[PDB]
Amino acid sequence: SDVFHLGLTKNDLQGAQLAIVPGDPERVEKIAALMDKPVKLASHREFTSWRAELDGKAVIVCSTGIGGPSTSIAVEELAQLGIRTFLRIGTTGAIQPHINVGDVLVTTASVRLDGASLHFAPMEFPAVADFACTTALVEAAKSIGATTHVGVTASSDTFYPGQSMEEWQAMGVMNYEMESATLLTMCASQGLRAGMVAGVIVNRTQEKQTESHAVKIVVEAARRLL
Amino acid sequence: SDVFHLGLTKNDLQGAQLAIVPGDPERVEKIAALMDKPVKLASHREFTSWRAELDGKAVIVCSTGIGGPSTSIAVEELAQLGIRTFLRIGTTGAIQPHINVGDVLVTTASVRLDGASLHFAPMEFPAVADFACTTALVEAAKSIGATTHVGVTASSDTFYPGQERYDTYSGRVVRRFKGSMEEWQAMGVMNYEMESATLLTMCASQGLRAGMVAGVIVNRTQQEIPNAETMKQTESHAVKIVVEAARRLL
Amino acid sequence: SDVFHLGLTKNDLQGAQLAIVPGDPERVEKIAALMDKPVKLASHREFTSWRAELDGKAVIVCSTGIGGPSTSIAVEELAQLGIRTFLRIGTTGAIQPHINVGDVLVTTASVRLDGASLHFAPMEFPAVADFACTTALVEAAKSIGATTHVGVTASSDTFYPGQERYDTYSGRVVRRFKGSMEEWQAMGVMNYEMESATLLTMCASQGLRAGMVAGVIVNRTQQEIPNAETMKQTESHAVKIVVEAARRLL
Amino acid sequence: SDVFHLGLTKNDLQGAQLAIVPGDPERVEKIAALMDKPVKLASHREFTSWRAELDGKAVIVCSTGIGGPSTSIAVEELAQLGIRTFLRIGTTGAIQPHINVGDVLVTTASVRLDGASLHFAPMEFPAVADFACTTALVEAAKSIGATTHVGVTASSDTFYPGQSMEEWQAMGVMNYEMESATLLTMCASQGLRAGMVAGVIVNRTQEKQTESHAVKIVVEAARRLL
Amino acid sequence: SDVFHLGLTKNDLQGAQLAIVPGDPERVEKIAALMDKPVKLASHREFTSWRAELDGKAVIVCSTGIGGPSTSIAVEELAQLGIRTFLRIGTTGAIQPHINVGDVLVTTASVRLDGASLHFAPMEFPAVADFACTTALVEAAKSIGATTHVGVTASSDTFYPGQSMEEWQAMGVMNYEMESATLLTMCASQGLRAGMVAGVIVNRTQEKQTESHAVKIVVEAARRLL
Amino acid sequence: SDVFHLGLTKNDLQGAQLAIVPGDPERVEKIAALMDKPVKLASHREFTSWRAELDGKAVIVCSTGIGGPSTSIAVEELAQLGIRTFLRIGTTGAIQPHINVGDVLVTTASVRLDGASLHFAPMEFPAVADFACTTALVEAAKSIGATTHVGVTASSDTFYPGQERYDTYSGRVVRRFKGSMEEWQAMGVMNYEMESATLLTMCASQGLRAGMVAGVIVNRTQQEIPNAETMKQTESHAVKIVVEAARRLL
Repeated sequence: SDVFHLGLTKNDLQGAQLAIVPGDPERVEKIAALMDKPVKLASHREFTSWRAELDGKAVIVCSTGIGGPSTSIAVEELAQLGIRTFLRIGTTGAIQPHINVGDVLVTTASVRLDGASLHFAPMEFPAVADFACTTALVEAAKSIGATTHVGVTASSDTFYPGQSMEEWQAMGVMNYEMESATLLTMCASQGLRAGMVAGVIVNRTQEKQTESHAVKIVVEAARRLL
Repeated sequence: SDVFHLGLTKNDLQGAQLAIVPGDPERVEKIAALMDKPVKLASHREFTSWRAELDGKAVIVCSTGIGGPSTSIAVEELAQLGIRTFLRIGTTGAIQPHINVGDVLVTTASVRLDGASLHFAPMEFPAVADFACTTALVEAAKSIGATTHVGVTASSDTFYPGQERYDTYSGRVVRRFKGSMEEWQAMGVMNYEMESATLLTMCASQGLRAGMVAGVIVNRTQQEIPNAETMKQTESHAVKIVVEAARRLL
Repeated sequence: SDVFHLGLTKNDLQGAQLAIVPGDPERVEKIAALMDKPVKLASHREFTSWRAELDGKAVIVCSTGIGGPSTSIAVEELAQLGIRTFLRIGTTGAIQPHINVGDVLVTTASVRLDGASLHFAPMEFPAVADFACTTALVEAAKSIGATTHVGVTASSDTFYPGQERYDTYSGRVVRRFKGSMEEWQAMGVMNYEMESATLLTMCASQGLRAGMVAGVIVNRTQQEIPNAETMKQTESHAVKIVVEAARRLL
Repeated sequence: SDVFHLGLTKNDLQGAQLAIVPGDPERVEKIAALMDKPVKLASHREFTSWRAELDGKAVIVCSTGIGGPSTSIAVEELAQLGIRTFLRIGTTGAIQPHINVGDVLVTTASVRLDGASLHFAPMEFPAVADFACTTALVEAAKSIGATTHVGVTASSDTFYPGQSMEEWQAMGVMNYEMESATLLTMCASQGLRAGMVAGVIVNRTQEKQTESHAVKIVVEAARRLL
Repeated sequence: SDVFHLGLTKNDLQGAQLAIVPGDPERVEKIAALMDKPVKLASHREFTSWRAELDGKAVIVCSTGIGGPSTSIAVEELAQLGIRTFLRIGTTGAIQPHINVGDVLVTTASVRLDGASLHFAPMEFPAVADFACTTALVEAAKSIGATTHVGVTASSDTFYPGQSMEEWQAMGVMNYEMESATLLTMCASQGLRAGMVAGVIVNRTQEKQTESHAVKIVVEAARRLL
Repeated sequence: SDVFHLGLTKNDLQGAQLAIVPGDPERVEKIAALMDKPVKLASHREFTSWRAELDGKAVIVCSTGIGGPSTSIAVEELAQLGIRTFLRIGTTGAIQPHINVGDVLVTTASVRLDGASLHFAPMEFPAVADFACTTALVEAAKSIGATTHVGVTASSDTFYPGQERYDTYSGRVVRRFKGSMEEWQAMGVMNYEMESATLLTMCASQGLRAGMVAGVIVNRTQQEIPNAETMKQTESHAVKIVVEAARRLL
């Protein structure tokens, strides 16, 4: 293999320059299934990867595992293999009263409450998404009639956030997860494009289906970015 | 007046909800002139305000002065007066060799090398621009055929050591900033300026929309010096872009 | 199940109070096999759990996955299920030239270059191993004739820049970590890994016992590359040591 | 011009080595009017400068604008032009019960709650005034019969301090403003002399006139420092 | 003298490679008295040193004075003279309800609430004891039938801790003192072995004698480490 | 006694409200002797206290020992006993080439490279000397014809790495302090010592007056070594200055 963890060679990518990077292998398979010529490439620890095609161009789908640290390995190794654009899709709760289950969130930038982002840039540097990617996600969401919110996501290392959430709600933060701060910071500080979308599956308060549409949205955004 | 510094009442704004906010008072009238019915509202310190009209809606142009503390005052008072969308327009130097004089920069987020932003959100919070504003600015730039770069800006509380300038009285840069420019360059940072960390952080954390566009009038990494029109044509283009963006945000 | 991620109920553990926690699911069965009545309990994500029996007491083997966030989930859920003693077993590279492939490392405490540990204790708190666990591991290593090094490990939230690797896409390491490896080497740090700061800090601050042992399978400061058995014999020995240590902690 | 912002040349200074640096142009004019041969030199953005003379020696008066960032530009550029001693005068409130409106405060050092000071020295370094300048301000205040307090000032970036004031009161802090931390730190860490004086115009509680005497005090201190 | 503060030469040590480092000269004398051929070597400021012998090998006993700063001088200068292993003994209170007056505490690592430790390693580095030393202290305590607790100690610069203790109690911290963080960090980050033991003399709540046995324990641990 | 460490009662001080506080017990009697009716009060650890009389007022001389933690104990107990003015007297090395052996340093404020000061005020607070004390010390120095430097001192929790000394067992200085001496030199810092950050911060934040004077007895940036009287004449002069300053503060 060309890389330490993923079990992949450059040849495996067949010229791919974009990867979709969800957290788990189950989601990887569902995403790959939406595209042309899906082929499972490798599976080692947290990192299960598939190849597929959009408009005749190769695309990779690879799981990141849980948290910034695992994510940082997947993204670096995929970059080593030639990937220059990364789209993450997740499912999350929301912390704003006006956000409804089933809505789609596109992250412009993340609150850096993680540890791994600091390994790429000092805290002053913004965990900001690439403009082309963010645009493609919003456009894709619009094209399937999704109700979309665009804004800030809080990103931390703990499943049980905080070490405060009312503080983030008052500051307009949309939702919480664990990987976006690392992904966005490591890409924005290294000449790689990244975007982030999530389907809302819970909230206090707010009238697989949700995961399904978020998955379709990330694939259609990928198409626009080739 | 209704606010401590701007010397404006709410009625002066005539229901305006978008402001264009350049740094320099001198540039205010020029921007207001591109629009309908330019009218000078007030002038106190470096806070010069004009009102104008765009597609039948009232718009404000108001200078911020230099630095985050001055900017925070302007922004907070304007927000008190009902402004909900802020478009920063500037001229700037670049720190990337491939960015040319005459190019336009649209900022998605800023490195927070300032102090005032910290009064609005902890450092972990991103100094991020509003998506609609950024989109409007990018589309307005495209509309006039400008060569546009979209990305990160470094926002510093100083013009000199925080921008790692050594051509100074002391010739010294404190440890924090020694080698910092090369690091920001490697991280793809486009340019330095002094106000956006405050503007973007306070807006993003307070339910307000903000964006920023700037024309490149110099590039310290290029040997060639800026043409005689070191500013003008580029300043004019940036102003055209910001007004056209505002038109899409009304 | 009784826990969010592991898919285990308390009864599955059969009163087990010690867990061996490797990183890689692949390594779980191999460890369980050294003991009595290996039985696969569950498998979800990178959390593969087996139960086994040692001297008539139930023992758990459960993978943590990569990094502190994954590890914290495994440890907290295992603790919810009654585990009070955690033995981490791994294979690792070394950063000291005198530490050889095939050697065994037992960690007394870790440098906290991660984020998840901070959710359990402020940075001032030491990522320290339990004395009984460390003693058990050191004695088990001695028992099989292993060449053993006992000391500090650096626990990083990244595999690449936090371990000051330059053979990367960007070839860049952020200021914080530039020259960091040479500093850790001078301070007598044995090796890098990615999970122990979280494991040790959360256990030491929550009344739980933890220790960590690892077999050296590579040394980036030595020119000679690891023998064809770059892992195997050493991986096998480390597993033997961790099981023998567990026997003394039951 | 010899400098990026102020619109001045070395020749404009006519050998001046001391500058008085208030915040606003109105105050600049009032200060210049107290001295001999006042001449307005330039006005660009926040920076309005005059030249004048004390005891036959040139002195500059130049506004700084609001906050450490603007102040840092004025001070650096004036240093480039040959200024080696800087005196700031302001008007402020007080936070100690024994300080009366009309009293004069001379700052020995400032609490560094700003951002710009960090661009000159790490937080451990004291934002301390020069001894000669502090002495000259106290002596000048005494010479006009002013009631004077000498001590610590809290200096921050916000008009609305804090991001606590009871904490500063309990620690003996006299008053609050926005520029002294930057001024004092950038001078004390760069071989420049600086001093700071302010007239008290409000307080809970404590029996243009106040601005007037503070202005006269800074001018008479300047005379002693030539 | 070979060193700046201690008033000692290499020759004075007669090949000693281990030092016992209590806080005060009174304790130094008591420790030396337990060993063979005790000889007082020097006394300068906080640093009173004796030489003695265990199993025919020279050992040094030297007071550190109060706090990390004084301790850091004693340890460095003794290292310069050839000492490679350092054992501290103290007497302290305890903050855990199950710890009884008269019990012995062996410190595995310290909470770094001091200033001097940062002069040797950044905060992320653990203030951890050497395994051989910790083992020798536990074994020595066992050999005289002492009730022993092994774990974490909080170490700060103030006699009056905090600038919170319930926080440390909840985290399992055994006790508080002022020197261990510096000692352990400076040794663990510089290739020197160090251990720490203390006799419990007070606690809420928990059924010279205590100092006496802790002193005997450190001497018997020293013997095991030669 | 009324205090935990000094072994003094309030009556021992006889209403004294000024203390001279050298580091070394050895130097206490010598200072007390310059004044009227030197009387040894007590001696515990490195806390030797004498009482004396100056112009008919009781004055205390009491050693602090080495470092901020020891100093904080002495200062807080002395303040408990009614001392409101503290004058630190020391001998020191310089780090500026133009500062000569025999010169006198009066400290306006200190760089806080210690830990104990942080228990009294956050780092943002200045370790600043009282104006009356500093004035008294500067005038007393002038009175005896001393060559005097007035300015910033760096106050470190260590003698070795915090003063960037490499002539040590390890020969290593941690990143924080690598290149730090050259930085303090460029910033005009006069010298290093180990007690003033604590002394000045605790006094300035607690309504107490403090100042510090020191005689230069060595300069590590000069090739020439200090004369045989490497200390004496200079130590004597510094003591004369501190007593004369105290006379003006009574």
